[PDB]
Amino acid sequence: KAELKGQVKDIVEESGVDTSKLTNDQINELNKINFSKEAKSGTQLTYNDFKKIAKTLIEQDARYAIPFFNASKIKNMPAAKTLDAQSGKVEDLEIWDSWPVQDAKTGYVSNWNGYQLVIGMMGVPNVNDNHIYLLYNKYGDNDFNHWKNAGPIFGLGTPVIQQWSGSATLNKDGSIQLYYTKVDTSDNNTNHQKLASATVYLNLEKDQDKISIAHVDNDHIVFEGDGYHYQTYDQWKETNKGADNIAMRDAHVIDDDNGNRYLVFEASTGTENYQGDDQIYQWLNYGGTNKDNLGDFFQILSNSDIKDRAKWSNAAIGIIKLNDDVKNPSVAKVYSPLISAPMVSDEIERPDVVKLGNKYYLFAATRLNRGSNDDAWMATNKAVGDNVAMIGYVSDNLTHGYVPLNESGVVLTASVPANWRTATYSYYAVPVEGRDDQLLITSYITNRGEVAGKGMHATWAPSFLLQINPDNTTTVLAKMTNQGDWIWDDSSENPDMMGVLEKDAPNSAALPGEWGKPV
Ligand SMILES: OC[C@H]1O[C@@](CO)(OC[C@@]2(O[C@H]3O[C@H](CO)[C@@H](O)[C@H](O)[C@H]3O)O[C@H](CO)[C@@H](O)[C@@H]2O)[C@@H](O)[C@@H]1O
Ligand SMILES: [Ca+2]
Repeated sequence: KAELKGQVKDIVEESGVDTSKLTNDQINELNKINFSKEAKSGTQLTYNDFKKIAKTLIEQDARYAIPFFNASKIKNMPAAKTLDAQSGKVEDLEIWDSWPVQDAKTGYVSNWNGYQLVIGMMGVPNVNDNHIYLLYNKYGDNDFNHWKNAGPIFGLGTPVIQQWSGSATLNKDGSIQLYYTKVDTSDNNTNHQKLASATVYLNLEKDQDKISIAHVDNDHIVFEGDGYHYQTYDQWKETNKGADNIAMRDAHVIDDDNGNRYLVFEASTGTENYQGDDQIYQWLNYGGTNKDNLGDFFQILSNSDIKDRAKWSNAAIGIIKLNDDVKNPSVAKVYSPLISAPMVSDEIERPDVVKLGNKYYLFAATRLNRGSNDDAWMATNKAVGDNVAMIGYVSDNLTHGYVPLNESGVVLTASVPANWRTATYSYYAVPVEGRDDQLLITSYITNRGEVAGKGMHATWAPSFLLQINPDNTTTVLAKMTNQGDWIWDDSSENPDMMGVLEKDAPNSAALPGEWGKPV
């Protein structure tokens, strides 16, 4: 005959719940709730925020929905017909997560000898073939056909050592300082990820408008996690049943006004605020009204899969400061996470920080199906046929204090099914010279692995403008570019790339055979 003890008594009464209708089991569970107010791991994507993001996605609100693309205009990247790192032969690769070489303070796409430079993950569809390649075009050239491939940064290789996403900026001497994810799969095929850096020197043959990779120097591991702020591989190994995600990837370089250099990356929380059964009882993870939190608590407890996911979810967007050894960096300081999602999601990807005026904007991509709340993300699949989103936050300070945009953190939401040609992911905001209140959203279009059909390859999406509002909101704009345009200027807009959600329109968001096809 247990009795409610402490703050939870007040919670139950506030919620209009009849205390005598509670079982002993329910009372015992309620008595385990910890009402501590102390935030342990930065700004949180709470259970309520997640529910709101999913709900907003289902609403397909023009403010946040990814614009429809003209499906008939989407092509595989010509520069993706290229030597493959794992075969040494010319093959038709697909291309996904990509990033421009950009100025570290402003994020502006860098002009290197009249060229723009982009590094991206490419490989053969349905092969474990994860390596990074250098692509280049004349600076400001909007023609997707003009991009060329300088080849894989690290030359030929195998799945034992992979390269996943990062960022890149120029050194004073004209070399590229590349930040990337080195992945070692030698321990029972696990994706053992580490933040790495290398210096890339280029050869330019002016008359052939041809760039090649000349030297790759100083390749080394920068950060693997500290164990307190961020989970280490050894920590992950200790407890993994198969249900725990590994993350130490997607490093985004940014410099502050004083020239200090930071990497903002995807990880998981360490012992500062670790995953586990205890997370279900931390009231601060819920983030709704007390009454809604109470409903959520019982929902998690009553659903075995949700409960399991809640125990393992601890995605974080971390930050470290580097020392001043630009070409051979070491870690100078490890900070608490900027954002974390204990209890809520075990995957938040591709973080991107842009300084606009005197404020820092942090965006990240996520697939809501990696969230703990199955009921919420399953509903997004039912409504739209996909569950992708971009989330966003703003701070007056680079290393802490982030506030969610559009209340919940929602910024972009999926608008077409995941297996359509015009599905997108890996949103990456790029600042726009001469427009300090807008960002150009780049992404890849078509999901990997021929899910949209044989020959339909992941390729660079048409880019679109996002309006940033000083009142901590954002608005998708009806302004779109050619595929693979990283630089918004006065020749960038191409309204022909815009689509409509109509079966038989020439600019349909669906290719023939997709409208009404199973997801
Ligand atoms: O390719 C690595 C690169 O992709 C990112 C997201 O852009 O991680 C994505 C991720 O999932 C992709 O691949 C899985 C197949 O297992 C698929 O289910 C999903 O639809 C894809 O987005 O890639 C790794 C390995 O597959 C997963 O850990 C991760 O979920 C980015 O963070 C990373 O640099
Ligand atoms: Ca986890």
